[PDB]
Amino acid sequence: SLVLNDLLICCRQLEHDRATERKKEVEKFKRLIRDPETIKHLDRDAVFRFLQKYIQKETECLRIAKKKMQEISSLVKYFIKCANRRAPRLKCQELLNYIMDTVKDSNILLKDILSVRKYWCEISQQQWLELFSVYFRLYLKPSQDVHRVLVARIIHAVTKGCCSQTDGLNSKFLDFFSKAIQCARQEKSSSGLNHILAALTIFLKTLAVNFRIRVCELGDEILPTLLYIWTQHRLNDSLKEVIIELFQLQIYSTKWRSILYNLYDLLVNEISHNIAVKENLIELMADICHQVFNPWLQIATQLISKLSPLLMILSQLLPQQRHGERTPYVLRCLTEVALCQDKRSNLESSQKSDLLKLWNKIWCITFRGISSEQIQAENFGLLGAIIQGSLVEVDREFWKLFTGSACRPAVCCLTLALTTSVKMGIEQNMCEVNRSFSLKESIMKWLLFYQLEGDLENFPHLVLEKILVSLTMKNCKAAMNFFQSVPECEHHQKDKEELSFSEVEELFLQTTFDKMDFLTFSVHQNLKESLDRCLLGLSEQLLNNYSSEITNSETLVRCSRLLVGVLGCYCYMGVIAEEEAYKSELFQKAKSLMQCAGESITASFIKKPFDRGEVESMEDDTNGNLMEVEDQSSMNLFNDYSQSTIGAINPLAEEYLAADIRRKLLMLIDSHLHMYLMLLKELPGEEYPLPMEDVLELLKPLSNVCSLYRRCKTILNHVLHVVKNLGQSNMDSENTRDAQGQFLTVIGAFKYIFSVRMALVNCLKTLLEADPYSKWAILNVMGKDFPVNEVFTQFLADNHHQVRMLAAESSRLLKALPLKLQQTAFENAYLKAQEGMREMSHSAENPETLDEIYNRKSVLLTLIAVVLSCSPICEKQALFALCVKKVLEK
Repeated sequence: SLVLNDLLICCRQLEHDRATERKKEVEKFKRLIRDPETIKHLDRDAVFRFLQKYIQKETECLRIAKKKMQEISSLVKYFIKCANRRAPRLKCQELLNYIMDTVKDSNILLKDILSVRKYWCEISQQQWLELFSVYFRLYLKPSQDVHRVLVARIIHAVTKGCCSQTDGLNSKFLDFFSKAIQCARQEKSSSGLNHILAALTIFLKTLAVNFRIRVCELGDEILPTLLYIWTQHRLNDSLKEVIIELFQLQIYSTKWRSILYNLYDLLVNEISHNIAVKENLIELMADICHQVFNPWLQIATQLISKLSPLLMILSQLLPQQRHGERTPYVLRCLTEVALCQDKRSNLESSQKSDLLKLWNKIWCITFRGISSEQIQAENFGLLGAIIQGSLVEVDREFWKLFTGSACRPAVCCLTLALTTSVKMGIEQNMCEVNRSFSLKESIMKWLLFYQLEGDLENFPHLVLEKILVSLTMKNCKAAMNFFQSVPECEHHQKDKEELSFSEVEELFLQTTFDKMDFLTFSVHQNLKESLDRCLLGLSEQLLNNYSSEITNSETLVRCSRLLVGVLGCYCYMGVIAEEEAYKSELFQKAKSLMQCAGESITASFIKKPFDRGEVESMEDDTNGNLMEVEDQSSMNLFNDYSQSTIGAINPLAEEYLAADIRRKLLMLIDSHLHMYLMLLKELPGEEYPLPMEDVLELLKPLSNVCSLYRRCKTILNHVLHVVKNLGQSNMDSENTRDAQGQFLTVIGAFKYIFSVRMALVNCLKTLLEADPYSKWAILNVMGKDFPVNEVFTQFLADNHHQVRMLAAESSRLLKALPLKLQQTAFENAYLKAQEGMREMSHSAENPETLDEIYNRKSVLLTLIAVVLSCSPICEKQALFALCVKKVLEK
């Protein structure tokens, strides 16, 4: 039974150490390429034979090659050929042989790509060691310009931050290496990943431990412009960390930050003095506005005052800057913008050069500054000039809407009614109907002209504009019959399955009658208007179900456009639920079910780091139309919950398989209720086979919330929920994210999993200290939202235990402060919502723990906004007397 294969392999390996490595090694390589019952026995008794191809082979190559660099290349090729089987994971070999053949154990620096690609199943299963990830930084710290090794180190850091939730030396060695590599080195685009690594490792890191060498690195990065990726990453890390730090300091190394901001603004002005260039200029203007926002506005206006593709970019960046920086002044600084852009539209260029000026003006006027008449008259004159210029070609898609939103001038009624030549027409209609229903409906023929002109777009986003177009009649029904007969006639004329105007365009006008008659049964009399749309939509469904051919994007688009349901009670959704469910009950349900059954029957750094992580979102583009049809069918079933039994067969088909079933599992997790135990049981088999290192726990939270909202009958559901929560409660290591769903699913309060019987007390108490700060305290209100007589004392004891656990704990003091004072303040604010506050004891304990020195008066005043002035301080007088508190209580 092939019992001599292992002996032959061992003999060939022993004969190829140093004596006869010319032929025995070739024989071993040929035997490994043949692999007769090798991959099947490696997972059960070929483990030693598979380990000898990485350990014994390396020990033989190091002795044979103890100049002549061909031996290392041959060994690397043999290792790649042995590892290309992809059947096993080789978790034990990936820690020894990879660490021995990597840069850090005279070197060739050739196995870096192999070690980076071999982390498909090794880094996604078990990364507890993470020794190579830390050694890669020290290996790349030298003058060895290896962009591949740098990318591998970045990928290893990302894996350690995602699946391991750890770092090294508090991100100090990486910063010290980047500071020396930014001075004089090569591969700047590969070395610029230090900013991304620090941003990913920002957990439990204050602003003082991140902005220390930030300006020192930015000063050296601003001088070089060879690699734009490193500069972009540095700017992103800056705008993510230093901007937030400056905002917090202004709301509560300032000179270095100001100098860096001034240098960035100077470089931005120099660069300003293409689409990518326009985006860079917009980002630079946003950064300059953020820097000016803690005579800065006047300086910025003078710089802007001192080319249509550049004027348009500047105008777009000005509104973006005014949005990013609140509290805009309406003074001469902003007035100089309108004064300059009043006569901007001089040439025939319709590239929106003059546009966005009225947008920024109306935004500032409605937001803040002053109700000055001069600025209003200037904006009105600019809007009139733009309407006379008639930039309907390109810029009026946003400029006209922004000018109409400035007041709701009215001379554009003819242009809005004749807008058949839809980001412009729908916006103009919404701006004209923004005042009232029949405000701009003075012309009785304007509504008919608009209804006749709207037949040119059928615009998938204009489905909501049907109610705004039908509201202009104001209980008149003048051109309602004409508008209803024009769409039916157009659908009867243009009726094709493989040509344009597919089911999406046919159903885009089906919900228009429900938003006119059913919204303002009511519209159940005109059943022919819905039957025609159903017959037009059922033509491309039954034909595509039996086709199963390539280029099926039309069916996918139709299913994505028809998946707009209600799933609740509202006005626009309440009127559209009839067309979503009653219009198509069983005409296409059976065809969709058959198509789904048939489909079920028959950059790249994320893919290499985790196969499960890749299959989660970016597996492949195959079966995209199938996934879209499945999602549309699930949404239709959820909205309906005739032909309600179609959804029952979909569950047994989706839970039949299973690495390619992740899409079906995620589609089914988003969805009678008592018999839904199959969906919960299928999640356990997937969680048992997964290494819990991917981001599937975030998608599992939706299914957990659905099961908690749904739940003898619920015993199996509770058991499945406990089994799913155990995978993160029993381990409680290297996840750093699964504590968000468990704390949120504690709604409805009544061995290892016995304490989780609808309590979630121990998990919420343990997820406070040994977790990210200011993360678990947001859900503290769910524990005492609706209390009872005994539940009040229970929540008080829980808060006391939490305070006692938080009081038990360089940057350690700054890290414990947001975990001991901010958490206590959040708990007190949550307990002081309705009753059972008991904030006097917390305020007394904060003074003994030096927690009141963090400006607690501001937090108390912010939390007492719903009460009178000093209401808590006046009410705590009866409780402060109960406090070794002769002078400490004062």
